[PDB]
Amino acid sequence: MKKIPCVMMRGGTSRGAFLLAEHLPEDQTQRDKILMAIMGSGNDLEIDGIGGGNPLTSKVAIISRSSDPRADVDYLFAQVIVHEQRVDTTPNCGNMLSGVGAFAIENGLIAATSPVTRVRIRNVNTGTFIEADVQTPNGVVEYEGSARIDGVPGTAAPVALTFLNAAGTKTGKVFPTDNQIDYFDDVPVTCIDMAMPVVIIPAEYLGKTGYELPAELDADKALLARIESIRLQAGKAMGLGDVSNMVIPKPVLISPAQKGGAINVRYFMPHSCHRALAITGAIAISSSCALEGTVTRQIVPSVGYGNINIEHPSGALDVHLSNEGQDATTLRASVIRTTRKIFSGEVYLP
Amino acid sequence: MKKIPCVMMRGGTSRGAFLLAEHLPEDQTQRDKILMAIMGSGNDLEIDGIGGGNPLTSKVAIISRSSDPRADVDYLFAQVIVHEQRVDTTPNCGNMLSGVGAFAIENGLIAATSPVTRVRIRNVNTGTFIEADVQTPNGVVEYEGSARIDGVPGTAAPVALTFLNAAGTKTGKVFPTDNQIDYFDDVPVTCIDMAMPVVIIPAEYLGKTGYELPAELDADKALLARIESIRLQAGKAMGLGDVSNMVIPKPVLISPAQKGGAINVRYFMPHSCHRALAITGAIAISSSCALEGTVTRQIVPSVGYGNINIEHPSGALDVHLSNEGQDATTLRASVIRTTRKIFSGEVYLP
Repeated sequence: MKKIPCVMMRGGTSRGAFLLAEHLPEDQTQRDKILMAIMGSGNDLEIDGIGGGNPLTSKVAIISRSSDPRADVDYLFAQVIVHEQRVDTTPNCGNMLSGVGAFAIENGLIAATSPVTRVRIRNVNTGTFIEADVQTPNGVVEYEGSARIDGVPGTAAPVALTFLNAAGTKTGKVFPTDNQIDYFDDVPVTCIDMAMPVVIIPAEYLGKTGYELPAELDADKALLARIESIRLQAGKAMGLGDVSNMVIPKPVLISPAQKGGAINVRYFMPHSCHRALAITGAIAISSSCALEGTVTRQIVPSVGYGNINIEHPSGALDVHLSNEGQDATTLRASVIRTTRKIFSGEVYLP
Repeated sequence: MKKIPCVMMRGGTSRGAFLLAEHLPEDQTQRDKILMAIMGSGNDLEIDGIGGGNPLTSKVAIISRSSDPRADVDYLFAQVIVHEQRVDTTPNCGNMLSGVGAFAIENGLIAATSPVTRVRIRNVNTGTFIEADVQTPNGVVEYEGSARIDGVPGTAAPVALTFLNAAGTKTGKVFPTDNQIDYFDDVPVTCIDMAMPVVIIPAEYLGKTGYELPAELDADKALLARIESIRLQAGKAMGLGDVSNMVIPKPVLISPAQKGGAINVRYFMPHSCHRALAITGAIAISSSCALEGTVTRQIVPSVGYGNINIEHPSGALDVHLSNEGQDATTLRASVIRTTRKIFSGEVYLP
């Protein structure tokens, strides 16, 4: 293959290639080689591709009509490594998800309504179903707007992303250990599975304020050891086992908010500190703020339901919670993002 | 309670009250008493209520915002018995389902789009999820149209009903016996669980043409005995047991179509012959026409995917099938119905 139709979009705080699955081979090895060639994997600047030389700008979304009768379109995410020729398809990138709905409408994968078009998205990586609400005045995708998000200059049209089956994405229970609060190494933590299995740890119980820079937290090797002792222990307790080379659970250091939000967090990828915050992690953290009996209730003031602002090293993120039922299994989370179509045309492969 | 807001609607070939769950008590006994008083249960003509004295015109739909994050509205169906004061909430009435989406839009349970509004419906009776596509030009529900269905004079606006999780509604497998064809009493049958657990039996193997009137089939007590022998045997084989007092599986006698359709059926409920055909039964039968290896392939010509016309004692019903996957678990079925709002106001209780 020497050329392929391609669309570059900014999805939230990320950017990358949006492709139709029609235009890719079924063989996983050949498909991954094409993705590396599109983004320019293997060079620090990705000088020979369309990638920006940074993980945030070296992503791929593969879109198609859904194989599942409950969804409209299928969404497969791929992380194209920058420094080396590798492809990773493990996580669900919530920011690239912001572009899926608009891309599906512009490419005729679903009929548009007015003034908004609902798009049912199934993330192939995780099996998670997300509804996207796209601004479509007169049936035409609108990118201009007055919505604003951290990390992106200016304003764009808002896209609403509502997670439909976040409860027990990897376990099947909101609290896999059957306890709202557990104890590991004399540290009160909370094990919760909402869009992402995480173990919530108060930063102060590990001798940290929780406001340190991600680089400073990565340098404290004694802290990273104390975090791993809890992560390995929490994973086994959450119905998993020997998570030593799995990327779950995600340890999250929490502390009170400093800029008026509900909570401040430090998200670990497992082993390094996230420079911002994963959307799935934001779902899990905001959920613990609303559910009764979690360790979060001992750290930050009660929030109830509504807008829950999560602070992270590089800004803040609003998560809207809602629950029409009684159990935590019906807790519904939504996030506002923005997206923009940047480049539409043909990408050529070396 | 002496009065309650109420809306009478025709849903497909049925008619009854559409109520908001807000206006009913939580106690099941008091709620059922109110439903009987609305319909006039206990009189052959339902002379003291709004019911028509016939099961088709003595139904209730209780609508509310969904407790499930995957749906927009919840739909609870109730059958109000005519000749005695009883309420039955077992089945999922697909015809009354035709009115749920338009009722939810008119009562502000979901915002309207244009020219169509998608409504995600969860049937509380069965846990089945259905999408309704309502004609809403300029955001206003439209009941006028050119669509036509058997049993209802004139034409009205079409409403599309797409079943989202019909596979294994009671079992969890499309073929609970792990066989496309089973044998009971030397009769080749097919056990399938699609929107409804049914056992598909060729009419000719029981000495019947399959075109007899429902009354003639009910009079043949020797036939009803042979059908029960296969039903009790099929229920135990499909992972159930002693279905002697259960209403599932529903046995279906099949024979070739006579008026140009794909197949002719006699739907047993499970003892008496249905005068028409249940929508859920239509999903199951049409599915067996498309799935390879079923006993239906030995009775009627192949149909493939698309429009599958099912003939029944009082007309025919079109089922649209579709599958973007490989397995029978991703088989998607949709049906066109019509609905109309008849009476909006207040109902008074004796």
